[PDB]
Amino acid sequence: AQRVKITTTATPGEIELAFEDTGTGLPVLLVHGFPLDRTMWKAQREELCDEFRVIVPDLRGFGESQVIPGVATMEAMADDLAGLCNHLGLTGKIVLGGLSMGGYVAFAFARKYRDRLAGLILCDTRARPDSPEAKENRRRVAERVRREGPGFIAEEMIPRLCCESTFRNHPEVIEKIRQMILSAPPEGVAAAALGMAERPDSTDLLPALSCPTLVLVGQFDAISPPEEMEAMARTIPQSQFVVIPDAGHLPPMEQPERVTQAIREWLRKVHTEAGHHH
Ligand SMILES: [Cl-]
Ligand SMILES: [Cl-]
Repeated sequence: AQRVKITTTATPGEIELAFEDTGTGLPVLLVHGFPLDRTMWKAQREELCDEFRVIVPDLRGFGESQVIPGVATMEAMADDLAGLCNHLGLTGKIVLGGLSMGGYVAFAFARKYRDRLAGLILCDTRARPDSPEAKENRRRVAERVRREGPGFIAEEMIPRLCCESTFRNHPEVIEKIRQMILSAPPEGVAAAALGMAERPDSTDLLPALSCPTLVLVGQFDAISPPEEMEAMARTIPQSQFVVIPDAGHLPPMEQPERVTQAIREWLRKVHTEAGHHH
């Protein structure tokens, strides 16, 4: 892995990001969910790097990246991604993928950096903003995690993050996810919770998208259910919708091979070298 100070248009202007960068050629950036880290995309990074250059950062406040206290807006996280791509000399187009909060970041990136997208991968996410109660629950989480740490978040979220088959067949996956949550920096968790609460409604952004989009959801996702994600996909032009069987909210971890294959086959169609040159 790498750790670099990048220049970002968001406050505070410079931030240290930890990231993986594996493979050569056409760039695919994968953005983790809340309150996880870059390791949730490990299988896809390790497999897709035979064909693509896969960049997987820890977002501000997560994993090994710098923690910026206050509010970490989705826009700021997108600005950081643009700054990372700038640092790396990836100033043309990328494919940007995100899961859950990472999807929110992807929408913020599409708003501001549309000409930098060859494609979007939206996993287990939604375009609507938080409802008022959901916003308040963000704030409650933020205020508590600063003091108590994320154990209470793991307790609440783990049963909702993965399907029954994952608990049975892959207890090691459950434990990896649990350790991601338990290790998440408290002030980073708080800042991102507050940022999610104030994110805009991206519903109307979707019909205005101008790149191919893959929408992926676990069959048993309890947080962003497949029915809702299918409806979201029907608002996005040039979309492909895939349900991953026997996965909940975290298909990349729960059904890694199925996710890798879905992404690989779509990338082959959408993210070509001639498209990069011209
Ligand atoms: Cl957003
Ligand atoms: Cl909500």
